[PDB]
Amino acid sequence: DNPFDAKAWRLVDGFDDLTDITYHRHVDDATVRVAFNRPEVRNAFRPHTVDELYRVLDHARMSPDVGVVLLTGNGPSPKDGGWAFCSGGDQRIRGRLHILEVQRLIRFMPKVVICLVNGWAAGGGHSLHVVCDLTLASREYARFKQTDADVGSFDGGYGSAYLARQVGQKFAREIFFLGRTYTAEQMHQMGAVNAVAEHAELETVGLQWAAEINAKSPQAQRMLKFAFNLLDDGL
Amino acid sequence: DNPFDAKAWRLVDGFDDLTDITYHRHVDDATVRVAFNRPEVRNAFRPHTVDELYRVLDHARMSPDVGVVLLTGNGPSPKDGGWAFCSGGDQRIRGRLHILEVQRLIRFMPKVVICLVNGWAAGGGHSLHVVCDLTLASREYARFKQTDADVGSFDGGYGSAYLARQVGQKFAREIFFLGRTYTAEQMHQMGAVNAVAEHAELETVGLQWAAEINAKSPQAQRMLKFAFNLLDDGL
Amino acid sequence: DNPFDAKAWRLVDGFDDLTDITYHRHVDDATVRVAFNRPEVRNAFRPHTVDELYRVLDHARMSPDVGVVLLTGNGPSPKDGGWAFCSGGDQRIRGRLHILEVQRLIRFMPKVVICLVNGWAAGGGHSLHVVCDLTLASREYARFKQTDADVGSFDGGYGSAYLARQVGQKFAREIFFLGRTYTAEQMHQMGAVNAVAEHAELETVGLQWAAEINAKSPQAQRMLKFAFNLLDDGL
Amino acid sequence: DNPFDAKAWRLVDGFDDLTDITYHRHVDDATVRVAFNRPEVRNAFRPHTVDELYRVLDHARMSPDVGVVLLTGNGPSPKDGGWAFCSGGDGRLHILEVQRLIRFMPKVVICLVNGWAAGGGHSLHVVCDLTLASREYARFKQTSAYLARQVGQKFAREIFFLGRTYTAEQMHQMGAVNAVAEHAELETVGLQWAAEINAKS
Amino acid sequence: DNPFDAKAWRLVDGFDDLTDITYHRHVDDATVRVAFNRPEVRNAFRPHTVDELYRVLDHARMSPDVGVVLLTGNGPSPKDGGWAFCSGGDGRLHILEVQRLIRFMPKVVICLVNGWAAGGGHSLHVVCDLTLASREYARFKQTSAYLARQVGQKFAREIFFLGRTYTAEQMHQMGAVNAVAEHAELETVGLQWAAEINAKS
Amino acid sequence: DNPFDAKAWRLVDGFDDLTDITYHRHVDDATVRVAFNRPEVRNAFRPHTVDELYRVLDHARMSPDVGVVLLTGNGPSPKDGGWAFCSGGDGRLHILEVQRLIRFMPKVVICLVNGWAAGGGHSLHVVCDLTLASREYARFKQTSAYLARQVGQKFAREIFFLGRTYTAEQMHQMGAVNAVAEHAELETVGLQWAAEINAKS
Repeated sequence: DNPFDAKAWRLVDGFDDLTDITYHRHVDDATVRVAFNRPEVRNAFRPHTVDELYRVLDHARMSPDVGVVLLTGNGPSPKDGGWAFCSGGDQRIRGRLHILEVQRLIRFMPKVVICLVNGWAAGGGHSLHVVCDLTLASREYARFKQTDADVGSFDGGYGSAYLARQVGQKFAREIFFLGRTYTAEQMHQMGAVNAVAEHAELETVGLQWAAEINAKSPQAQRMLKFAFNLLDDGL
Repeated sequence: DNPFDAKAWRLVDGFDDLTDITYHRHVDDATVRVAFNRPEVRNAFRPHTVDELYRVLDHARMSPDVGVVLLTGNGPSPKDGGWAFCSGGDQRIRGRLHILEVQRLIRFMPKVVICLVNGWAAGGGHSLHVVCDLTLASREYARFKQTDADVGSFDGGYGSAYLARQVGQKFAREIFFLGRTYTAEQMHQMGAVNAVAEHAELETVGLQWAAEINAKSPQAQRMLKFAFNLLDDGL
Repeated sequence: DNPFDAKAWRLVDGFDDLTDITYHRHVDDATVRVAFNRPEVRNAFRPHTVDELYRVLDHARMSPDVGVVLLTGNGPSPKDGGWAFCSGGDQRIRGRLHILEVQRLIRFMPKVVICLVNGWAAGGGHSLHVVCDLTLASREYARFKQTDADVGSFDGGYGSAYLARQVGQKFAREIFFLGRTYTAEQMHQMGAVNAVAEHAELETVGLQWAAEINAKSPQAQRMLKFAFNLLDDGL
Repeated sequence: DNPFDAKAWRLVDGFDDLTDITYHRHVDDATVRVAFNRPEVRNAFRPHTVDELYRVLDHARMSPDVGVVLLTGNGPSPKDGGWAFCSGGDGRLHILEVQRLIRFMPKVVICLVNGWAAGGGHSLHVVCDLTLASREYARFKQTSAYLARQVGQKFAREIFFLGRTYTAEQMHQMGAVNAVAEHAELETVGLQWAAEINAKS
Repeated sequence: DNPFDAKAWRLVDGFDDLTDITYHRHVDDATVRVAFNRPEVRNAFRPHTVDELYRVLDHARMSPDVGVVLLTGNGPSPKDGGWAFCSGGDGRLHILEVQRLIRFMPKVVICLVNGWAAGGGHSLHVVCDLTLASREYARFKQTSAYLARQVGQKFAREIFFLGRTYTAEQMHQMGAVNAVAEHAELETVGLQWAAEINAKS
Repeated sequence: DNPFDAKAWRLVDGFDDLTDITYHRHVDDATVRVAFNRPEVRNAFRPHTVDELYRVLDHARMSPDVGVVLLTGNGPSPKDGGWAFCSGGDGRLHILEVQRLIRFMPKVVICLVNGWAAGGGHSLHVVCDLTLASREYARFKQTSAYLARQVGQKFAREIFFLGRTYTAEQMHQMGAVNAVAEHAELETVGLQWAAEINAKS
């Protein structure tokens, strides 16, 4: 039932030193798979993780033959069989190396990034999903929770404006102010999740979406992402 | 079946002269209840009502030990058993003291305001719900209707931009241009109502939402409200 | 089962030379019907079509006794019985007279334009629906597809910002990046379609919506459209 | 030295009942003059003033043969000889509804700041399409969003946070005032600007 | 006195079929020159001009070794000796698509306003990243949103509503023109600005 | 000639452990002074500096009796005698979180640019409510959105794309600097501005 179809992927050269992240290129498609690789700790990021994540995504950005990024989490946990996309950072922080660098990179890179939420997406992991261009989520195991325990500042979690421009001001304020946990279906209804997929099919669906994106003119796709980010179609 | 659990509340000191509004503080929680108190006239506001409403909300804003405001309407009408949050102002006006003052106050006060729509929310009452941070609505009796009969000017009802940033441009234009009546469920689907609650449970649910809000860092909550209002996370 | 109730309409004077568009005024209501009239080619527009469409809408804009525009497509195709609102322009263009002129006119004219999507709305036809104030869609036959094959430039289809302000950033990016086909119900759920109607009743419903709009103060309606376009209620 | 040229203006039919505002139509031009008429209290508006102002602006907005509205204040003060456009607040309409009408109406509204523009009076000037200001007597004082869209965020925050008084020239340099005119010529220039607008119409 | 230095530019391979636009690559620099080439009609664009302009701008956008686009107009007019950047409209592409490409492309586009910039020509200048303008001959005339984001709402409304003609210096003071240059040196300065951009690249 | 008047300031209780930042409360006024204290490295911030800066700004934000924050840099450099506000980046907090706090806090933050403001140091100045700058020594260099909301898009793109160095006067004319002050008087003026703000409070 694992979403990851290993035989469909190959390691990207030049990243032999990765420990916290996996980075693969599809055997056929102009699509890469970037994944948190710490299932034993629910794919939480430490500063080292963020550094790897940034370098990997930056490489994907600069790779001429890569059109689409699939961003996900490896699993399950060997300990409890649990599934996580990313549980966020240090949940006791108040008592690249910073996730804001990665969120900025995802937002502005001229390529489409699809988040495949295979499990828990909490704290910094939640905001990571939010900033991706598209999100596909595991019907069975995706869980969405906006929390700021991994935020060093006292002024709230990140990406509130992005979320509000997806689900509207009322839902976005609810998600941030209460920090409740939501299912894939609930988030889909609110407008933060594009589609819900069967868990075992999550990456298969992700690959299909990527193929449809890659089949179109790359110039149109990058210009559209720019326009969407600008909130102005330039016309 | 009344949403109001009297024994759970106490009058806030210093408002003995209130006639059109009730103002209570929870016996335990950092939560206040502010309610229209004219059920016999469907909780319509007259200029005096607006003055009281403003002073009460302003006091809540300045109260260090108040985190959350629940804004609602008392009921039912003794005359027809009807339920109203607020039916708006003078529906023949064209043939704080002004509701825009209150809407501004709600929007900008650094505390979360939850509208509990227990019945009709029409005209100025509709826009009042719209400007609140969150809205919970009575499944059985909430009714939403955007109308401008209580507006002195000829240039439309208030808060169109706020609504559009909740339900999107198409739905917001429909709500304003046609002025149809909608149920709690319909408004929830469109994105202007956070959750639908059983009528008798409306304030119980409201208190639960307030508690979850109050359990978090107050600094994060006020900074987030500011960011949401700004349409910019400041990052 | 045809949505068009001919006896309810009369030709607007001064347009005897129209070939690609029909232009009628209701026998009783301050409502006009503007329709693509090339069902045999799925209501695709050629430059001549755009010129006619512009002149007709511009006339509607300047007509003191016209409140509301219903924009639709005539059908069905005699060839395959298919239904189209508008299939867009020249799908091999890359190997007012321009549709952007019409989209601008619709967006800014101080009257409410309701798109009645009676069938395929693709390419430029899709963006035409998007820019209308309201959209009602045929349950059975409406189909929505954002594609740019009829776009002369390499930088993407039009109206991305408008769509994002209706369905949110996630759904809008999906609609543009993948260019999938959606039903009336799907688009209604996402927030780009106001209501779904039975095919045979589409114009009947359209006329009802127009009547409700026309029953209100015209000054309020035009001032509200301006505010909605501005993203600012001016208060 | 008074900006108002009586010979150039005629009262608008049906407004003889106005007490706080004056409303004239130019003898020849497609231009109207709408002015605060409480110079004895620095042209502060009471609720009645707001209602009259809305009524008049709405009528101008509805006038097919009018292209430009000159919004100003009458003076000087019979109390202390001071000059005021509008000193702000001193009731069916809210002043914000007046601002909304000014901003959204399909006419050009030119604010002629003939003196103090303070508080709500300052806000009124800001929302007008264009502003012309008396070199000698215009005084601007905010006692924010829209202002920032004219002078930039740094200057707008300065104006709001320090609450200093600024001259016509100072506001012109910052970008909130289109042009500075000699006091006596303020309405003459306003009419000239209106004439150019109506010619391009 | 002509801004164009023939010795500094080479034609771009594959564009010998251009009739309304010229397209050069600098002899040494990562900079191209794209110019309206209808000086006989004040560099107004017909539908064919728009198509050529899009084609050329797209090619520049696709050029890995080019960092800066100088957008200008050739002159003077062989008809009346006047100078024009672009006088606006005189057909598969819309001019708005040209504006979108100018705004979104990962190259810096510097408009060199060498004369009249009117109507659609004015809009084209506005959407460019930077504008340098001929002191002697630049003339700006709008015959709004984006302009307001450069000069503020008051000035933008003035430019649109009165439709006056403005000089390089006037537009520089308002914030729509980065710098004013002597006519003969306009392209030299443009190249110098481009050089600084490419050095920071 | 040093802007800092030791007699006017007192250390804030509980911050004796600061190494990269200084934090003073004015002897009489509801004003604090927060300053980069790495003049030996042009007041560049390391991760530790960001953490200290956030801690201090948060404390100021929490201070009921403080209305204004003066944000500046100590100098001159004991290494080369240069003057720096902040030269940018040289770790639980991100500098963006510092910018968010500066922008959102219910206090007025006045940046006193006493020297180089480059890279992240330039961005810090931009997000402050107000900026006062040393005539002699302020130097602005971006090595964009928010800046454009102060100087307009054309000038903001110039600042970003060419990466030139600008003086206090130049940035004042463009709208990113509220006022220029003599170096020795920079903090005196800052205190005077703060005094006006606190008086209007």
